[PDB]
This record gives sequence, structure tokens and C-alpha cells, in this order.
Amino acid sequence: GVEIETISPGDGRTFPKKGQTCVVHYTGMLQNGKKFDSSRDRNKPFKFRIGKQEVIKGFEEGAAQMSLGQRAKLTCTPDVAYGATGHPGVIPPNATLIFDVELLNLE
Repeated sequence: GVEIETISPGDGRTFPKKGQTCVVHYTGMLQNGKKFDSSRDRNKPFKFRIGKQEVIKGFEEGAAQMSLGQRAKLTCTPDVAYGATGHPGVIPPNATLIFDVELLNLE
């Protein structure tokens, strides 16, 4: 379950394909909570590739459903990343995570 609410400007066609190292200015958020992880805070815009399951499934499926320039808004389900496990100190178990994802990519 990935609910994409794209803020309109972009190109609408440059989709991430397999093995494409793509660039996302991500900015995390918790449902009824604050930020937890931000490439914008690090100013290191997270050059990640598609097809290795490096990123979580809530962040991976949101990438290919966007295009270059687009600014979507992830509402990631708990069961795809940390719903029963939970990260120690960052992500509690059964958290519905929120992301400011703007696909300004490469390749």
C-alpha cells in the first residue's frame, strides 16, 4: 500500500527503471510525530539505485510511481518496513511513516 499525492510540477515520464541510480531529496515524518530521517538535513540527496531492496518497500514503490521533478508524499504502511520489528531509537513498531519525496534523479 503506497498512497501517492504528487505535488504537480515535474515531467511525468522519467520513471526509475531497474539498476538506475536515482536521487531523492527525502524528508521523513511520523504520523502524529516529528521527523526521523532527512537527506535535506544532511544535504546529501541519497543517490540510491532501484532493484536491490536497499530502500524499504514503502520508499521503493513510491519511487517508480513518480517521475523527474515530481513531488509526491509517501504514507508508508508499517508492515513493509518496521511494523512488528521497529527500529531501536528511530522507528517504533507499527508506525505509518510519512515522507516528503521529490524525485530529482539521475540515470
